[PDB]
Amino acid sequence: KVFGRCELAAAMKRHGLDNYRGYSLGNWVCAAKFESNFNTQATNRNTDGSTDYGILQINSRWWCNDGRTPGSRNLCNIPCSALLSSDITASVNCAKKIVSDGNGMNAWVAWRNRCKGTDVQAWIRGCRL
Ligand code: NA
Ligand SMILES: [Os+3]
Repeated sequence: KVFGRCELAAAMKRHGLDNYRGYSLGNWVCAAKFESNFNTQATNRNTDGSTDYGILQINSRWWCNDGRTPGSRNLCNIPCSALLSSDITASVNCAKKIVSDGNGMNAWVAWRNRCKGTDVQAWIRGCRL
């Protein structure tokens, strides 16, 4: 599923990401834009042999099991395929554990490089939320 920008803002808000660990909704929408282009099916291989999965590009090194990432953890206790559903529930629940782990949203390289320090609330402007 390729979400609309405001469609994703509404789904992320419904799941309680707005101001989760102090991160306003625009931070999460900006992260999803630059991680996955709002595409729940997005998959991208990392240099270390792990892969990033779904709308928020959650990594198999720590968070999910994809059956091909040796010596990795599965701290969200899920198959990585669960992160590719049109339903973002599993991605959001796992993202709440990630952002609570001490790194905040620095866990997402695209957020650090393309959202952090910017007018992130632009990503929710025009939306009925
Ligand atoms: Na893993
Ligand atoms: Os708000």
